[PDB]
Amino acid sequence: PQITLWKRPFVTIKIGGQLKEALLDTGADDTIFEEMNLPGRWKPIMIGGIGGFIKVRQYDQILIEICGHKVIGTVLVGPTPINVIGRNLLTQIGCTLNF
Amino acid sequence: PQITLWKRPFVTIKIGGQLKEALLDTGADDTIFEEMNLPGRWKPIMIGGIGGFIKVRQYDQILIEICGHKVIGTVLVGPTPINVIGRNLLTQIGCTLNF
Ligand SMILES: CC(C)CN(C[C@@H](O)[C@H](Cc1ccccc1)NC(=O)O[C@H]1CO[C@H]2OCC[C@H]21)S(=O)(=O)c1ccc(N)cc1
Repeated sequence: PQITLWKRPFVTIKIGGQLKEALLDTGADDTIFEEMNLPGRWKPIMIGGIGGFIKVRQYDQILIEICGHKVIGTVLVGPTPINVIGRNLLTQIGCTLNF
Repeated sequence: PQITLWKRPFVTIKIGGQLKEALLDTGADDTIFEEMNLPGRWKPIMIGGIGGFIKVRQYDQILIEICGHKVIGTVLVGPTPINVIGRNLLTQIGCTLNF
């Protein structure tokens, strides 16, 4: 699909058997989700943003179904105010900016 | 142009007679720039992101030439780690996400 930007570009996603909405974020290097139940081991990391830094749990090789598109990549879980799909996964669905 | 997301989508922009690079950020509602010399009045406000909030100077009806496209809108100036072009201006150049 082609998505305009008059509203926040939210999409429906399936991850860890759970349904969630996430923001298509070209400004996000990596994908991050609010606190959620994901299986397996994880590594502590910290990411940086406009307001400073947050500590998040890094999960690798996580399956996401983005608007009916399956992708596998790194998914961070932590205190983000909003779920964000980062470029690490946007590339896998062939997402592009156009103007 | 069509922009893939294997690299940070930076574009060159001219604002207040100054040359700068800014990140096409679909996850950014509004445009914000690092500290810079901008003319006119401004209103103090605070915006929020990952890791928290920052206090920024809000300027309205500011002219930006984004990759050869002229636009006029609100531009925030403050301690962002990166210059970001927000949806408030992306819409005016007709920018869209595609996959
Ligand atoms: C610091 C920038 C590179 C912005 N980033 C993505 C961006 O889309 C965030 C994503 C975002 C969105 C909502 C809340 C927090 C973060 N938006 C943002 O901070 O912009 C602010 C200016 O416009 C306002 O609109 C809301 C946020 C404000 S980021 O959140 O910090 C980020 C950084 C690293 C990763 N791996 C993932 C995300």
